[PDB]
Order: sequence, then structure tokens, then C-alpha cells
Amino acid sequence: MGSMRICIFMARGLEGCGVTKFSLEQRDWFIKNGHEVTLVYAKDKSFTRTSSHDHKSFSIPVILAKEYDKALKLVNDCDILIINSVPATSVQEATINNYKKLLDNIKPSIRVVVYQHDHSVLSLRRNLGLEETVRRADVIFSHSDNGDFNKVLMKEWYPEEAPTVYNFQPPMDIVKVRSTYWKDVSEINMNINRWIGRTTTWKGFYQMFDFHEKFLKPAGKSTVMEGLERSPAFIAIKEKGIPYEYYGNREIDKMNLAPNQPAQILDCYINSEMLERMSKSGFGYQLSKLNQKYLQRSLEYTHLELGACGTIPVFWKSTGENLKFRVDNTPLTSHDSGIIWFDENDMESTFERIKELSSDRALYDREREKAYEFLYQHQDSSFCFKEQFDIITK
DNA sequence: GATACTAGATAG
Ligand SMILES: O=c1ccn([C@@H]2O[C@H](COP(=O)(O)OP(=O)(O)O[C@H]3O[C@H](CO)[C@@H](O)[C@H](O)[C@H]3O)[C@@H](O)[C@H]2O)c(=O)[nH]1
Repeated sequence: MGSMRICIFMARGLEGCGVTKFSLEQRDWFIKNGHEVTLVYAKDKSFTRTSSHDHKSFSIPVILAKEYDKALKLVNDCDILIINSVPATSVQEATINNYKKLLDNIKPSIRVVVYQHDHSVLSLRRNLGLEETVRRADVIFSHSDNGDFNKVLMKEWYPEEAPTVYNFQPPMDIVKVRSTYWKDVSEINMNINRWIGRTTTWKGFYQMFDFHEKFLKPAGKSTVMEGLERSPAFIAIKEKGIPYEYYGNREIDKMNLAPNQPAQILDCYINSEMLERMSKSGFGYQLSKLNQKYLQRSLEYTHLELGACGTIPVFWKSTGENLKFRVDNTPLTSHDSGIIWFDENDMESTFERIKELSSDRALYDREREKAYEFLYQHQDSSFCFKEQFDIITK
């Protein structure tokens, strides 16, 4: 019921993945709804995927370790301070020290909002100041009431009344993407299967490799996996002697899209570039197989980008089973969504589906629309940020 | 003790 000043703060730094995407998507919504916004991030630690999204023209970097004043001056110039990430466990005494001093000098007329974007305790543990950050917050959000942040970490800090933790969904303006990359069914290459994600076990990269060597490759299809970095978690792909063809983001045009080829792995990607390639690929894959406890209503940005750019979304079954439609709590697998639920113990019925859609384009374009409208209903900004804006205000 | 989950050093 009035225009406010917002400061989005990422103390971990600008990593270029989910948290960075949420902030940018948060900034756009606030701006579109009449509010002034400033996006601030700590550059004490740097990241590879720092340019995946375009923020360079408006984001404001700051070195907490040696710019406390500018930092304090920025975080105090708003009505709502939203912290999406906290210093990592490797920043250096000065950084985590000044960040803690910042939380002690945020004027009284500022409502501090804290979003916890991680899932597993293992990730939650690599945070510094997360406890102080949470106690200073006037509002807290998490991906699941039954996730680790809620059931374990909030138990360690509040064994005199524990703050409420509201649930949220990482929203995105789906229409902007569609209206920008969607293509006519004729421009799509039904033989290019494109997987996107990062090198982490719950991201289902293994099953994509398996699915390619056993179904797509043998059938003349081509597979591209975008976003795999040789993180330590990559050693396992070495031990498992899994066939592949790595490509740096510079030599993308030397990638071989012909049949009878191993999984073509792309290092890391620029988000707008990936969407363009995806909007012209027959099927996009996002096999996140997170566990029941961590799943409530939150789909991931990689999930939403697939629906939004005009491809046929191929997600992990269990995921769509545990998650619930935002409109009526019903499982995502209970709707005629057009989505193709991936079954690990039945990759043949999955492949068969892809084959059908691969033959007649009428049904294909009939399934996109249903998938798009379904993902729109479930997680577009228009709805989700308004839900959060209301919890933050009242 | 089995098992998920979590880019860096350095030279051009
Ligand atoms: O090299 C890359 C890799 C990813 N992306 C993009 O980065 C975002 C990644 O977000 P998401 O798909 O959510 O994956 P995570 O990086 O795992 O995001 C984390 O943060 C999100 C915000 O809440 C949560 O939804 C996730 O579960 C959590 O893992 C997407 O827009 C991707 O298109 C790029 O542009 N380039």
C-alpha cells in the first residue's frame, strides 16, 4: 500500500547460480511494482560463473573485509533489507567480522528479511554468520518446513521461542522468457536432447549419461549436457570411466551435434545463450532428484527455464510426485502437464514418449503449451513474489 | 564404515 526502498544483499558474493538468479528476479519484480532497488554483493570471494546472468550494469560490489563504511552506508539506505546469502566458510577473519558488525548496525527503521536458499545440511554448514543473520531477521523463508534448515539448524539455535519460518518458491517472470525465446515448432531439432545443471549428485547427471548410452545414442539422437564443471565431485566421472567430450564455453561451435557421439559436455554457460540453444532443442532435461523432506512447492530455475523457452520438459518423476502445485496442494504428477516424468527404473517408457512427440509436431506443440501454462500457474513472479511481499509486510 | 553431498593451482 505504498512504495518502499529495497536493498538486496548477497554476502556470499555473486555466484551466478540460483541465489543470483533469485535476486535478479527479485529486483525486477520490485522495480516493476513501483519500488526502488539496489542490489549489493560482497566481492571478498570470487566465482567462475559470475557472468552467467547480466547484472554488471546495476549490481554494486563491495569488499566487506576493507570497506565496512560503504557497506554500512548501503545496507542502511532502504526500508527493507533482504539478505540472500552469507559469507562462506573461507572468507578470512576480516570479512566475517565486518559482516557481523554490519548486522549490529542496521538502523531500527529497517525490516530485515532473510531467505535461506540451500537444502542439505552439508551446504548449510559452510556458512558463516547464518546464526546471527537469522536472529537479526524480522522475517525468514526456506524451501521446506521439513527441510534441514528448519528441523535441524533451527533446533540448534532455539532449543526462548523460535521465529516462524515461512515457505517460499524461487519465482521467475516466465512470460518474459517465453515472449523472448519461444520458437515455431518447425525451428526445433527433435534429435537434440539438452540437459542443464551443475556437477552435484542430486542434479541427476549420472542418469542422463546412462539414458544416452542406452537409448538416445543407440537411436541416433545427440546429447548435450550444459553446466558441468570439473568440481571435486567430478572425480567420480573419472573413476567410472564414463564416455564424454568436454568443451570450454569458448569452443561451443566445435561441439559435434551429429549422431553416434558421446555426451557433449559444456563447461558453464551464459544463461541467455543457453535459453536460445534450448528453445531450438527437442527436449530439455533437468533430473534433480532431491529428497521428500527438502521438497514442498519449490521447483528450480532450470525447471522453469525449460518450460518457458518452448521445449518439452523432462523432469525426474519422484520430484514431481513430492512437490505440490501452488494452486491446490496436489502433486505435480497429477496434472496433464505435458511434462515428461523421467523414470529411472523404466527409461524405455520415457524414451517411447520422446519418440511419439518426436514424430508428429501437432501433439508436440500441444504439450509445450500445457507445460508452459502449468509452470506459469505454479511459479511465475506475478504470484509468488506477491505472496512473499505480503508475508514481509503484514 | 558405506554413502550422499560439496573448483583450484598456475602459467600464458
Ligand atoms: O553455468 C550455468 C549454470 C546455471 N545457470 C543458471 O543459474 C540458475 C541456477 O538455478 P537453479 O536451477 O535453481 O540451480 P542451483 O544453482 O542449484 O540453485 C540453488 O538456488 C535456487 C534458488 O532458491 C534453488 O531453487 C536451488 O534448489 C538451489 O540449489 C538457472 O537460472 C540456470 O539457468 C547459468 O546461467 N549458467
